[PDB]
Amino acid sequence: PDDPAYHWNGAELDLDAYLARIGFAGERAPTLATLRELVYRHTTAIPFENLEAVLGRPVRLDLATLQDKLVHSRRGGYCYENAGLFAAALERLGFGVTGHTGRVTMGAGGLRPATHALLRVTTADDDRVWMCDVGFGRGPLRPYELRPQPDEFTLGDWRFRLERRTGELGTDLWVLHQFGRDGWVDRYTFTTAPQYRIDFEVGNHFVSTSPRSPFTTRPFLQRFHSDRHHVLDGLTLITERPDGSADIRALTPGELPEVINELFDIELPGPDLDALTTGSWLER
Repeated sequence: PDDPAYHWNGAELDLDAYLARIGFAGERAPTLATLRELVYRHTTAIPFENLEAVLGRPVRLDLATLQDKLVHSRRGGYCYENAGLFAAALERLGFGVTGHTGRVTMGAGGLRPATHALLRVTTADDDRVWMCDVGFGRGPLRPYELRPQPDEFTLGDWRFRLERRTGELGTDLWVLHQFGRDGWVDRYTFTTAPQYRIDFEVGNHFVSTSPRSPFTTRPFLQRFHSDRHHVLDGLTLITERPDGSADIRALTPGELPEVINELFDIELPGPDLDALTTGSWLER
């Protein structure tokens, strides 16, 4: 269709502020070479955080906010915020962009909400379909092709496995597998149902404002590097490496400010740190 509703408001994006912020430096065309760099720069530049939600504040997905927060401030965002911005840039550069939603599982069971923004991308070189997961917080730092890949492959130095299953009604059910702290594991699952900004707003309104949601409770920060992955899960600080190994640290509230600035490149006003430092969340 052509209604702007089916696209990603690329116009409203300050392409240059953005590309400058993630450190892009390649040719400005819709080539696989560019996509492979866009994904890498973004995933390794932008911090991951749910701080607004923890501070009782709303999370907006309009490009205005997304740009003042992720491009002009020392703040990050989660899946929707990240994917929303990335989609705008992709579109701008002449890429083929269509959305999908996945259900994070991370080894768990049951059926979790489909609230994880994913991007199905097409370049100008050929008909291959690329999946861009730029908002998970742990890469992949390169897009992965949308085709069956049961055998361990590597995006950067991180090991994965793309699996194609069948869900109810003979529908496609994809499963991306990542290797980490607890060995192999299913990160999430997703369908190929066309998704749009309106669908992200629903998903975003749930993830950010629902009690049923963990994201609204305590701090959850990730910072992703090509060779390491930092994670703050409450007062537990984790650093993971591509070979699966890792180490942790049990932090104290007073230690949060520094870790958050140095390790997560997130800067907050005092009232917020103060608020963070003494949030009722710690009691849990």
